[PDB]
Amino acid sequence: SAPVVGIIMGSQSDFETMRHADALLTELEIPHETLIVSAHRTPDRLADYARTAAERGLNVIIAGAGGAAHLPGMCAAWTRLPVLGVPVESRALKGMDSLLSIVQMPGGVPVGTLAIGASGAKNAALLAASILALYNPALAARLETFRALQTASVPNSPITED
Amino acid sequence: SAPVVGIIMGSQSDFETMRHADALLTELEIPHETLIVSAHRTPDRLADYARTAAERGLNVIIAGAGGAAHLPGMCAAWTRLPVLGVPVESRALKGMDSLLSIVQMPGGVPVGTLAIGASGAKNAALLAASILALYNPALAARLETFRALQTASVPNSPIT
Amino acid sequence: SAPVVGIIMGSQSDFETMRHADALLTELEIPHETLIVSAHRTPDRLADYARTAAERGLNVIIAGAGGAAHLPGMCAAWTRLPVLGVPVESRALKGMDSLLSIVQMPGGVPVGTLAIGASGAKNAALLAASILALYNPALAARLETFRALQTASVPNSPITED
Amino acid sequence: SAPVVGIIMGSQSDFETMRHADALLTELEIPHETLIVSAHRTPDRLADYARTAAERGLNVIIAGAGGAAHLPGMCAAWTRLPVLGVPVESRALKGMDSLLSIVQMPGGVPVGTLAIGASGAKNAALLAASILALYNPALAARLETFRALQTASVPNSPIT
Amino acid sequence: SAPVVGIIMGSQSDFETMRHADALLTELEIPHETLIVSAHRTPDRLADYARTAAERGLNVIIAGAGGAAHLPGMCAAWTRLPVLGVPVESRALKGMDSLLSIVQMPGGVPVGTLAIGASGAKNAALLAASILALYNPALAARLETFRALQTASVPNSPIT
Amino acid sequence: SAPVVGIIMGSQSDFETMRHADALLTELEIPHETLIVSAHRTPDRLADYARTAAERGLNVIIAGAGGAAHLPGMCAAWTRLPVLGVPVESRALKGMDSLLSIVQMPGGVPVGTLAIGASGAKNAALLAASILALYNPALAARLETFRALQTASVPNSPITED
Amino acid sequence: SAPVVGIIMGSQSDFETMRHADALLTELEIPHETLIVSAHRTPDRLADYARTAAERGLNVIIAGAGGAAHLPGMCAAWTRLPVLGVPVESRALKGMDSLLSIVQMPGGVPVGTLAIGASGAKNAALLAASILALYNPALAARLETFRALQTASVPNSPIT
Amino acid sequence: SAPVVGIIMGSQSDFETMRHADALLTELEIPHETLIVSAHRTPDRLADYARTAAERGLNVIIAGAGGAAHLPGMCAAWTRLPVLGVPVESRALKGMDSLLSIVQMPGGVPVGTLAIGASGAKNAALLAASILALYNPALAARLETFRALQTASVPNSPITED
Ligand SMILES: [K+]
Ligand SMILES: [K+]
Ligand SMILES: [K+]
Ligand SMILES: [K+]
Repeated sequence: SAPVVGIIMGSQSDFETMRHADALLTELEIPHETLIVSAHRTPDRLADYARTAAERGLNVIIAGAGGAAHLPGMCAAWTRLPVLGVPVESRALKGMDSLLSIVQMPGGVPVGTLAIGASGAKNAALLAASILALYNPALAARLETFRALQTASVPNSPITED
Repeated sequence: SAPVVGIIMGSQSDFETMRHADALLTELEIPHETLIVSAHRTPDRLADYARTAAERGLNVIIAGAGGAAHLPGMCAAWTRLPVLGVPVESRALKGMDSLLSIVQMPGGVPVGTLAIGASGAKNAALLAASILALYNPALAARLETFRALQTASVPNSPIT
Repeated sequence: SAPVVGIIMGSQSDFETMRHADALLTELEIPHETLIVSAHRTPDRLADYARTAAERGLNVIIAGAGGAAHLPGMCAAWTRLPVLGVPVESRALKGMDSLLSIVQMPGGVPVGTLAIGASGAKNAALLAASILALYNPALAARLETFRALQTASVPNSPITED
Repeated sequence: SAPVVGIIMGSQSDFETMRHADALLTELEIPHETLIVSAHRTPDRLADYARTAAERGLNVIIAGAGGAAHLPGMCAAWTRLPVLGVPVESRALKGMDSLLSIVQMPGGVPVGTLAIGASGAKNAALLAASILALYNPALAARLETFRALQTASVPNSPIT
Repeated sequence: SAPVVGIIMGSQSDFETMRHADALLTELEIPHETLIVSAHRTPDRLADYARTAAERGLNVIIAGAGGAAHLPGMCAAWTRLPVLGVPVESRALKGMDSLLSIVQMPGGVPVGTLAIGASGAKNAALLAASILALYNPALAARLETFRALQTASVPNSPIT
Repeated sequence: SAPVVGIIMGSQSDFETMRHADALLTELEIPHETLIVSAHRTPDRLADYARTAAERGLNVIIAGAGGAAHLPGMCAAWTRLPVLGVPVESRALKGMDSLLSIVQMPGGVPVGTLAIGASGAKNAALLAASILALYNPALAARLETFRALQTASVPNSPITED
Repeated sequence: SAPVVGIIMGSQSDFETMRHADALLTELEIPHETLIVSAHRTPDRLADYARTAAERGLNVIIAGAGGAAHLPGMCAAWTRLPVLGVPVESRALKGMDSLLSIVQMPGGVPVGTLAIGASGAKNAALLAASILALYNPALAARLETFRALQTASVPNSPIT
Repeated sequence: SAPVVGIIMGSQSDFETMRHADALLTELEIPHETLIVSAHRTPDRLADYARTAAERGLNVIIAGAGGAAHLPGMCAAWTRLPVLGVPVESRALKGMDSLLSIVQMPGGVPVGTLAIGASGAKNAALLAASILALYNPALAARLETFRALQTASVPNSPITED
């Protein structure tokens, strides 16, 4: 089945984070593609991918990058699709550089930004699912089940151990 | 003409920022409601608003707050709708507290976070529009017009 | 005996921190309950717990959370009891996100915030004890003994070792 | 009508912030004293104030300071009473220095810390009130009225 | 008199900062062009500008932007010319977002980053001049004069 | 011989840092005492130590603390002697809390602050030595020798190894 | 009446801060010189100043600078005298850049660092005085008077 | 062949970072010298090195330092050559101190600053190469080849592994 979400990331290194987005889309049965696109090393690839995303039938782009993280923003510059950004944790600044480079977009070109790291990747997939669920009742039901199970799995008290 | 986006904000003071979201939705002719809901002062109002949002026909919630900014996250806790969060600039820490308290949601309950301040308010509206445009071709066309005009309007050189 | 302090936390993971609060209340012989309550995954549980805390005889709530840490603040929104907040250390931002999400409450709804991590948990228990000691002379004496022993246990000079 | 809360602050300049605590205690009719005590300029004054607080009948101390803000912590070192700390906004670092020097108390000597600035001053007073309300039913009722009015007073929508 | 340095900036508002680079290049009589190019609003303009820079005879690009400041980095992605980046002071975060989004380029695509604000704009021009001076002896002499006057002009003591 | 520098620290834990100050004073043959004094757990000890320091013949106090680091500042509040502060690296905030708590003293009560961690401890000893060398020619000569050897020990180029 | 403290600063603009050090030394009747020395614009002036300081009879150097603040550290590199550093508040980063570039000296070359801004300038003068007081009993007495008046002058309560 | 780039660093410790600059210049066949120069421990060496750099035929200086990182700026104060600065990652503050000490030069004396750590060192070499390539067609061709290979080496999708 044809992809409706594209997960893009700057590097193989970033996949340790972005694989969490990929897994969650698979769990919710959302067709997607998962690709490497570097804003700095493959800028013409990025332009083409973003320019053509909507005509290819994509509905949401999830983009992950670290450091001077320009991939999500430049993607948004070239597509009218919703673009969700995942800051990848960086070695020295622990993703603070990633976060600010993604979230602080000037008015006019949005990127919906999620938490630094694996939590953010998981939540980008879930936010993408929330978007798609607006027009897909089967998926809406899967997402409601996911959230109900999440709630039901929280115990009343902690386990005490050594 | 029932609302499809809800703009909610913690206080009247936040409206100096969130009015930019309200203005953009109006510009793109997206039916919406603009309300005050405080996570800390009106928590029952928040719970009811978020719980009933989907059945009332809302598709996106835009939530703005400053300081220990809990409104977007708590909204997302009660609805499966996409929730977009706008950090309002705070007096002392200039919205860094707002930003971290909104964006750093643990896995399972997302908030799509935009920039601190007026830029983020405008972008929350535009992100909401981009979501709605997936299903609404007339809106998609207006959004493409908006983006085309934004691009075309940038001057080539600065003025004295 | 019926609890007079409730220790609540967002997750089992948080208990590695919050167990220090639990231990100190036990040392000072303060009856308490220790529970998991997630602001984001069990919001209706949180509302109910906080709403009913005072009628159940609780006097102080100690709440610990990390990241976008909303549990202490939302608890305070629903109870007139004193709520003390413990920022749990987070992976990327080392509890700076936890700290700011808890301490920066707007005027009207307070959370008394303690240090990031285990120190904060211990001190939340001690601050809770200070509050209860205002009306409980036996406990006041135990707390004064605790503080006196603390002072007396500080040596005059350090040990030099390899 | 002997004081049950002590509001202390490092300097006259801090009163622009700590007056909000003073005002709230007066509003709730909580007997209190409002004083200047500097950890660095009047350390003996501080030691004596903190040492004698409990025997004078104080139940809570609210301490505000800015910069390398040591007043709350040093107060807590000398008394078993609950000490609440208000970080005063500083000129250069906007109270981030105040905040860290107050909140990061090592285990054994607590300070319950509130937000930077006027919000924190108000909340220190309200937290003091919530502590006193545990033992004082008339005050508990006034506090519940305060919170009910705060909640009810939030408008439903913003104004132009 | 074809330009050998390109000063580009994200918006008209950035010119309040980047005019200091423009002024310095004029002072040193370095032929240049001063343009607006937005990474986010005019990405195709940016790609074309950067792609063609070397063949048009540019030797250095000075790029200024604020916020999520992507203009310098994306320019460097499309050209082998040296790209110098000026973080423009932003409203909320005072250019800390600008700084990190420009300087933290991963290995393979460099941007030489200067200070936040007007100091950085001036220094980008001077760094461009120091690069051009390697090949242009008349310019090298003017640059040495500039530096000599800067050094000699510092007073020995302050004024009341 | 009677001490002319006092090295004080909040805890045994802090000695892993402050031992570097102790070692350097010993290397430069400066008599000193090395003590534990906690601002928060032994406040009366601190008051007495600082109050009496000058009459005891101390010339400089080096104080090290971490977290909400109040020891150097409260020492300075009670003595007219020069007080030098060493921020001890803290677990979560890596000494940023220590640094700001020490260096940001209001005008009127100074603390000369050195770098976070072991570098700061070493430099507090060296700054203390610089102060004492103003009136002690033998020590001035030892300090000049120390600085000359430091300079002479810097090689011209690095070693390349795996 | 030859100077025993040297106050040096990077620029005329820094004097708005460093004048507070100058004023305090005058108040305590400590002979001093107040000069501009720029690490970046007058590096040879700096090297000569620091190299000759001890033989000219200076006992303490107070050095103030902002931004990438190198003046105190480079002074300490050339003299065995105690060097005290005052971070001057910078426009964008409010002296956080000043602070880190001064305080974070690696082991072997110390700078005693004071607070950002005017507080630090005053405290650098007072720390210099406390150093000189070790050898000068008349000055020690004036310093004790200064501290006694500072302590005694703190009011007991704030004013409306 | 005579050096046209000088790589200088404050310490042997810094070479773990700066060796990446050295390697890249060697890969692009740019003659260079690699030296230790400490701003704080060998200030007269720094003055001389910077003063004489241009007359010796150097075209670019790459300077790396950590902490209170003054080496690049003081080098720039003494030479009209382009000076590129590499912030070395520091223990407590993870190079934030290094970064601000290097990049925040006042107008009049520039340092072109690169990323914290090894990325920055590599990019300082590449920026130096970009500068030299303006007047050296052989090198310009090597640099274009380097960038083309970089682009061509980016795969289209990530590898999934345990
Ligand atoms: K269970
Ligand atoms: K002992
Ligand atoms: K050697
Ligand atoms: K491949």
